[PDB]
Amino acid sequence: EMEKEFEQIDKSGSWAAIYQDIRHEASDFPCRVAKLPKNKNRNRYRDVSPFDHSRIKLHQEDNDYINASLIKMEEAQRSYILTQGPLPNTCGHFWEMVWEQKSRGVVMLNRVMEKGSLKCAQYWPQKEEKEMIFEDTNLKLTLISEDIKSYYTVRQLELENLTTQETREILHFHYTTWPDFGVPESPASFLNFLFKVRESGSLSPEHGPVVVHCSAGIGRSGTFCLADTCLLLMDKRKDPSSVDIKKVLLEMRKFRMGLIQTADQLRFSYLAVIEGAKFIMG
Repeated sequence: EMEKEFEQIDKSGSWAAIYQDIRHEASDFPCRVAKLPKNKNRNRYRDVSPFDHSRIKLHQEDNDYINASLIKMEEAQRSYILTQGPLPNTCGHFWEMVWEQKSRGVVMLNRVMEKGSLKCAQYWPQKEEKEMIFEDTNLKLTLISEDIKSYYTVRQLELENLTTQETREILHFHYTTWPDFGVPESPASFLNFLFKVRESGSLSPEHGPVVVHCSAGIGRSGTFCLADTCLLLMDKRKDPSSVDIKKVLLEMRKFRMGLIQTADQLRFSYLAVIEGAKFIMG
């Protein structure tokens, strides 16, 4: 069982050891497009790049680059686009991707400012009467409504393709209580947040892949995607106890590097799955 394994690891404080084995086994693929000089300003971190084989391509003849990866979980029947928190100059690209990929939901796992510095650009409008226009990608974004709760905020946004005048409703799920350091004390709120995203249909097949991001779009974002898939798999399989989180994570790392940045995040993922399994079933 998973929970049984969990307790073993704590007993012997092997979290760092286990997490390191995952890192050593993790896939490695080229990221040539990401490294081209013309894309230097499109990357937030020099050590966080999308693999060429699974990168999202913007539908423009000029430069189709954006630091984002498509994570396709064949068995779970679920896909996610993991991306970095957009930059002052890639906000238009960010929404171009949301539009072209036909996404329904945007999942944000960080705050614009953390530990005193900017961890992501203010890419969405904060006031209904102050809409945003991205001239480079000819997109218009309008805050339609907002619902602030204790642990997260859900925003209703309208994205318009000014070229065609077509519009779409985009749901912004913003987890606002992730601690500055470490991980959450309890996976409880994180899990409710996840179910709230599910309940909205943003993760369902009738829509394009949900767009998930934090700062680098690999640590916290990894936690979200890993938890969701594992839980989903425990629902499909005849034998739910066969879901191996370390295996699932390795499968995900074939599509984007460094998903799950610390042993604390790994342990936290186990917690969320184990805890999420008890409510989802018991």
